[PDB]
Amino acid sequence: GPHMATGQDRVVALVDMDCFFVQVEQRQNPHLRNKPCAVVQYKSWKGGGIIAVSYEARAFGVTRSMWADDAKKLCPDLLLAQVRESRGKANLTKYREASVEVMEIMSRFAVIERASIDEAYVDLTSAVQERLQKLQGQPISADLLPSTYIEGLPQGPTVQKEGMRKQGLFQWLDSLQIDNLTSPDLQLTVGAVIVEEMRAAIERETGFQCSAGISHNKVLAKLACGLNKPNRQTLVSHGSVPQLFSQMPIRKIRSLGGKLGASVIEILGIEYMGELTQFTESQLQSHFGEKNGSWLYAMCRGIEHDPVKPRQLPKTIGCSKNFPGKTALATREQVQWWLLQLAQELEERLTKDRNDNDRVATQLVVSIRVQGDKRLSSLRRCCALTRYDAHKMSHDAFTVIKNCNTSGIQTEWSPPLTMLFLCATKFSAS
DNA sequence: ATATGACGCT
DNA sequence: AGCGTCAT
Ligand SMILES: Nc1nc2c(ncn2[C@H]2C[C@H](O)[C@@H](COP(=O)(O)NP(=O)(O)OP(=O)(O)O)O2)c(=O)[nH]1
Ligand SMILES: [Mg+2]
Ligand SMILES: [Mg+2]
Repeated sequence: GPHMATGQDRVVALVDMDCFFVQVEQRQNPHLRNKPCAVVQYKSWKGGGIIAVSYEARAFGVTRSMWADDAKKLCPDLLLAQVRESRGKANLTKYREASVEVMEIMSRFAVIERASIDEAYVDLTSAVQERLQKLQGQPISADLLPSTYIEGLPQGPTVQKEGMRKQGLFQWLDSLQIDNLTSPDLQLTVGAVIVEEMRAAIERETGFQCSAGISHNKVLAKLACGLNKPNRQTLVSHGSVPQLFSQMPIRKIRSLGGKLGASVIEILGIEYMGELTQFTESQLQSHFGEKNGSWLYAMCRGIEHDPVKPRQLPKTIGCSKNFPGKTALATREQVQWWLLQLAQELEERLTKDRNDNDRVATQLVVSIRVQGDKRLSSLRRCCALTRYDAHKMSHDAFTVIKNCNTSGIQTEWSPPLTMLFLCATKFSAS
């Protein structure tokens, strides 16, 4: 009752760019705008693999991971942009730089946690508090929320999408209690107003559109964001959670899309997030461990406490290439040469990072995958990163992995390598 | 033949 | 330290 925490203490948003790599390419090449478009890596094998898809192209059934040749069967007029290739590998610099454009704008509004190349969490609790004082108990006009959906509304006693959106927003705003500066629903609403402003700034200053979720924690904000993509934002209130979760597959919640979510489903014999409320915290901990059990118990009630970490920069800087099928590296010369290529890209990115961000990496992690191994990494080894020198880094990387070669012959490498991955880590201020 | 980032477990 | 998980 009076002592039961409701997880309504924060206002958290998740902003995620719409078909991000596609928009980067469309901004650069106007011919690609408002068309079925995708971004692909490489070209020779089946036209290249698709990693981003415009919403026009999604309507034809084009998806991530599809070969471009196959996508063209679904969508004959599909337009394609190719990721830059440098030193024989994909070079994502253009998208990293576009990412920085967007992150720097978001950082004007609040503390952000960079969560991927195209999304950040925003802790809006403080910004909301101050905007509420500036408000002076003034009601919030629907005009301040022109792209916002209120999840779960409208309800009770129109046939077009925008009509529905407005009806729900009207019901929400009509019920809002603006006299109470501590109403979590009011706080979320003000959060949504700020996120409209943030999203307008991003679009004005970069040309890129994005979607957002506004809720009380990161998991609900992320879930909310996806509900009305593209170019819209969604408010998920604490009160919306029971109905929302009552038919929400467990795998849709962040961190439950993998083996843990599958075991929840299998062990408990349930399908939906809301069904978790029926178990005690101890029961959940008995099946999934102390940490996961506590997290699940709280999360199925809409409660989560993971903070928005003050971190706009990546923690590691890495370079990797897969060598699939018959391209697997099978000679020592092959292995040293590709380590050199990776290390040259890494050197350029590290030197740039040191100039921009006043820090230096101090450890180099070398990861490989061997043919026949379905794991991401077959083996990781580390060494000291003392110099931003590509020849030294590649030589050192070879030194720490050369043991893995089970070949009796000098020139040969076995088992053949299906991935090389260099990652610079353990940054120190510089 | 579906680049590379954060983080947990031991 | 090195491996496993989840993710975009
Ligand atoms: N090299 C590479 N890039 C990838 C991969 N997966 C995603 N990207 C790149 C490509 C993505 O454009 C970008 C952002 O990932 P999302 O936010 O999950 N998808 P998007 O923004 O495209 O569409 P929307 O959010 O509207 O659903 O990350 C991959 O597996 N490999
Ligand atoms: Mg996106
Ligand atoms: Mg994303």
